[PDB]
Amino acid sequence: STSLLFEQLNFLILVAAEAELPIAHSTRKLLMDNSCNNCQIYELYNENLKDVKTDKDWFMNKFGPQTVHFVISNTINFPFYKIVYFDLLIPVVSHTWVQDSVKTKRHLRTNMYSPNPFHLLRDCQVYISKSSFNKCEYILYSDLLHLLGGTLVNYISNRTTHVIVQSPQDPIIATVSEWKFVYPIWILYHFKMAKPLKGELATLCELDMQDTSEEQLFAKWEEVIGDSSSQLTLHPNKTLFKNHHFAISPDLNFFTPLYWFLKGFIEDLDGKVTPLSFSDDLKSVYQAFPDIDCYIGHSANSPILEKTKSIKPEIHVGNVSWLFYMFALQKFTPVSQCKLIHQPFHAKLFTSKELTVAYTNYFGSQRFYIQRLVEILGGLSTPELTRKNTHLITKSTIGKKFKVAKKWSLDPQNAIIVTNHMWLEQCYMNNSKLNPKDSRFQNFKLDDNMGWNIGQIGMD
Repeated sequence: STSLLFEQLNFLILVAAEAELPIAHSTRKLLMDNSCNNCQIYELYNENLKDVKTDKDWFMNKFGPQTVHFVISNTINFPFYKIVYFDLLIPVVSHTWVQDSVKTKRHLRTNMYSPNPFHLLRDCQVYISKSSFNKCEYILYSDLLHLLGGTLVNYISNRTTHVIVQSPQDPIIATVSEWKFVYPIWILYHFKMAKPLKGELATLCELDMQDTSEEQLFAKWEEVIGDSSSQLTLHPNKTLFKNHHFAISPDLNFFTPLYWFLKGFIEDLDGKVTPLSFSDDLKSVYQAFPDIDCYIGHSANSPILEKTKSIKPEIHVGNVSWLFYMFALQKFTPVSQCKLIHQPFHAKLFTSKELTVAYTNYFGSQRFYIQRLVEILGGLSTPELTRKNTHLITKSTIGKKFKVAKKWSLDPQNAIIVTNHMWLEQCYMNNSKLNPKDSRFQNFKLDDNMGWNIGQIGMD
């Protein structure tokens, strides 16, 4: 049979071994018959990538200049996986995605189909209660859920598998009463041990209404993650942070066991950690510990960071997100070569009313990235396009969402604005409410170049 399911979408099929040529041909036939635009096949085994720099430029020239929308692979073992998955934010999905995508006749979510073995939560739709955690915790838990392959949502549905609460005291458990209430160690455990959560430890992570105090909470955290991981092989640079010493801002006020976790994460990768206090004298802290070369803070406008930048003018200025990005890439990387979301957060630019936005054709890590951007711009995002929405953000002109929202924008009353993701990124980069109707933000043909992939604006 035929269809237009894949129209204007480019695919890259990776063939790990000659024994895969049948399923590669089979998947490419499925892709062509359902109207893929460009549908390339590339044989990993037939070219000694040993000793050739398979970096971003290499990938861009070899497989470009148009963007690759999906990389089809049953393994992540190829030398440009990190380039594709963590930098350019292109989904990497098993052949099984193409078959199911055809039978279901829709763009299936990619998470479930990632071949990364670290993506232990690929199948979870997790809702993190904002009534339970402060900003810096919410961010950190969101980052690690994303690094573990799960999906974040912003309301509870029948598709929600897990709800993160800090304690029974939180007003989300009251106002609700088939999903599960869990403590954040359910996330942290999978991250730290790189294996599923089973046994008593599985039950230690579920909400217990008899946890009325704080000492019990501490106790359950210490047993689950206090004290030998599986899949040792997965993140093998155990010296990632060697000779680096991080100063931790007080403006992340973590739950103390969560600070322990973050401290042990750094230390297990051979780095050092000094926590800062509001009542520290900072000239003395950086003279006592002269090896301190990094600052970890929540907010760009903190006074602690201001004095620190004057004392230590070449210090690396990052947020907690930047730590885990370095871990994903397995290389220490100055913030200036990472992404906009890895710097200490700007003051909130927009309000909900000015910025309540829907999006379309953003898949996998791109979806997480557009939501993080809206968040730190100070607005809201939604999975479905309604009239509440103030903007629709689009990358192309394909699909029923752009069609409907493009119509509503012709009406003088509604006044909804269709524009591309580079408006988000440029607003944040410049820290200014730019006009989404400028011509550079009305380019709906970004798929013609891989450099216009969301998340590229701001790297060096």
